[PDB]
Amino acid sequence: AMRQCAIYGKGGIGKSTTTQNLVAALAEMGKKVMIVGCDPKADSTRLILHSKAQNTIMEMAAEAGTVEDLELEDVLKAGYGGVKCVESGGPEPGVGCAGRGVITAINFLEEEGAYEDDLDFVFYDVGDVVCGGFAMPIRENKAQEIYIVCSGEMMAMYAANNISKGIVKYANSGSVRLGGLICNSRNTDREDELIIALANKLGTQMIHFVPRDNVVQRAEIRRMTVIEYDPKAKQADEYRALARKVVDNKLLVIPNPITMDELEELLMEFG
Amino acid sequence: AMRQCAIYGKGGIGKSTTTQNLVAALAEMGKKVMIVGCDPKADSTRLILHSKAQNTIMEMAAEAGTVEDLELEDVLKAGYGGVKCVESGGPEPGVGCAGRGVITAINFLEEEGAYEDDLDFVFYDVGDVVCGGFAMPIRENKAQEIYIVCSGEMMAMYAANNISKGIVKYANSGSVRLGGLICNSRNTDREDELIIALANKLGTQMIHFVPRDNVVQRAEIRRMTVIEYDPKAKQADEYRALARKVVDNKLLVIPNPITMDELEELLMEFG
Repeated sequence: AMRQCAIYGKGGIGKSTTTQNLVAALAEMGKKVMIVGCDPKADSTRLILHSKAQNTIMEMAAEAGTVEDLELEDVLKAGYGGVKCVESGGPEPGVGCAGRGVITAINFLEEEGAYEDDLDFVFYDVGDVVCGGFAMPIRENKAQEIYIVCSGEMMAMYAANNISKGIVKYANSGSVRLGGLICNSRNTDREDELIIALANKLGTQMIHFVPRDNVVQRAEIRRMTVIEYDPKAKQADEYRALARKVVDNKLLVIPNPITMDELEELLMEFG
Repeated sequence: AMRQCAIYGKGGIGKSTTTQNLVAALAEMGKKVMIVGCDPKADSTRLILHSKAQNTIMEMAAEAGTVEDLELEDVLKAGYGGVKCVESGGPEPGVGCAGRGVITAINFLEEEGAYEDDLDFVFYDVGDVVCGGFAMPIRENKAQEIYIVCSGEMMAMYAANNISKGIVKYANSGSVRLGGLICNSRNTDREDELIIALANKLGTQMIHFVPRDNVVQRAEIRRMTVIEYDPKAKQADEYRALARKVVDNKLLVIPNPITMDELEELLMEFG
């Protein structure tokens, strides 16, 4: 039945290209998906939708100044492989925060009925923490699986450890676990091992090493996924291996976060 | 006894210069104050402290990697007129959010005992919303008074209305009210009237019109308040009138926020 997954990690490492390309690889093997963009910089769906940008719930709300007065097809549009896309996030142009804009958006979706029967997966592309307004895409009637995108960079890994402290310190004993660490490459054979090393430190797995290949940037300036743009590329089979691993994955763990002294040790040992 | 006030409003309108200059005008008439910077861009105390920047609780924490292992005089320093200064805010350099960094900071302060007997005023320089982690400086054992700094600018006023919706929708019936609207000038005699017009719409008062005068920028590049730098300036008596009005103010109201249709009407009518 409908698994609910959520992709956390920091910005600037390509987390949203990985999310779309995995979602496209899932669409392609028969799965029915919805992407829900819980990102202030709302951009998690342009590669599935071939969009300049997708209009958000928190921008079609203040626009029409609502309480309970917007529709589903005004915000949930379909794209590659029949994947359904929602944006939320940003107050932009208005003021405030975007974390609350996630709650006044997936609530719209629940009450609007977008979580229908044959949906296999719902993906939440959220951010740097598992707290309050950005932990909402992970509570009781929500995400039971969390995958962290990181890389062999100090800040990226420190965000992967801090997102993990938020998964253990979640508002009492519901079920939201850690599925794995997806790694978005930057260098050769001792970066995958560093993320495997952090994975084993926190009690998870590096569920896939996404290589750095040029087909990816060539697909995203042309507004597509590598699965759509070049289905025959080697990288295209990276997102299929990631997808099959996500589908079939059973290790959902409660992570054991490390000290920034321990993480200093790991980064000293690598670079 | 110790009144707890909190200054909200948007960024870029000079809210933090007004806060320091009012706090200095209060120091000067005998009052004992503490400024507590609950701002991500932690800069609410450089004019009282004559500081390049003040080291934050959420920067002396990760630095010394703490749980319960930092001291008070490592973060609370005194400045003009004996005003006591604290910074908190930012994760900077680390990742995450700064809203939670306000809770893991005034909690430090309570447990550390900075709210001593002869403190007349505690001021919280916070931001754009009265929600969760930035509403914490306003709950039960905290701020009972809220002053919003704004101006005759679309976004500034829209933030003053939205901070007001957060004061009415606060987590049940404790006491945190709206003290008034401080206006930081930009133009002549129909801007003070516009903020008076919004004040009366929400059921408060424009408690003071802070004029635009050059002595202010000349005092802040020299890292002081106008009360310290030129006590004899006309603007120096603006912050004294504001200060006496804050001391003596009794209208603490539960605001009645307007629609963005009503605020469109007010801005059409002015500019």
